[PDB]
Amino acid sequence: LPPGWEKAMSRSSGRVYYFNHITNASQWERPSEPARVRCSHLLVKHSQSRRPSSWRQEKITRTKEEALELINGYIQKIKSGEEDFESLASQFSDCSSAKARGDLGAFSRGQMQKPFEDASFALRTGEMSGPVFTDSGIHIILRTE
Ligand SMILES: *CC(=O)N1Cc2[nH]c3ccccc3c2C[C@H]1C(=O)N1CCCC[C@H]1C(=O)N[C@@H](Cc1c[nH]c2ccc(F)cc12)C(N)=O
Repeated sequence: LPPGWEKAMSRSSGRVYYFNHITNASQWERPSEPARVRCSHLLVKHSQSRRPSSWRQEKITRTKEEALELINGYIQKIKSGEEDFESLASQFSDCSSAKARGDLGAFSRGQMQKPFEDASFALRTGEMSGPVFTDSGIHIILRTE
C-alpha cells in the first residue's frame, strides 16, 4: 500500500475500505514522492486558532468541534458533487487564499507547516485530504499538481 494507507472495515456495512492516517482521506477503492506539489486548501478557523480572525469574521468564536463539523460537511458536499472545492473555498475559507479559490501555488518540502506539508506530499494528483489540523485551524487540501 502507498505511503500512509491502511485497510479497515466499515462500521455500518462491514465492507472493506482504505484510510490514510497522514491525509485523513478515506475511500472504498484500493489506492494506487515528487519534488514539488501544488495545492489548494479550505481553512476553517476556531476559537483556539493562533489568530482567530479572518476576512469572514473579525472575531472567530466557533469551537474546534464546530469547525470540524463544518469541515466534515464541506467534504460531504464536495464528494457528492453538490458543491465543488474551489467554490466552497472562495466562499468559506478563513484565509486570504480564498480570493484565489484556495490555490497556494507550488511548494517543496521545507516551506509549509509539517502537518500540511506531510498531507500535501502524500496526496495523489487530484486527490483531496480529510481534515488536516494546524495551529491556524482545520484544512481540506486538494492536490492539483
Ligand atoms: C490562510 C493560510 O493558511 N495562509 C495564507 C495564505 N494566503 C496565500 C495566498 C497565496 C499563496 C499562499 C498563501 C498563504 C499561506 C497560508 C498559511 O499561512 N499556511 C499554508 C497552509 C498551511 C499552514 C500555513 C503555513 O504553513 N505557512 C507557512 C508560511 C507561508 C506564508 N505564506 C506562504 C506562501 C507559500 C509558502 F510556501 C509558505 C508560506 C509556514 N508557517 O511555514
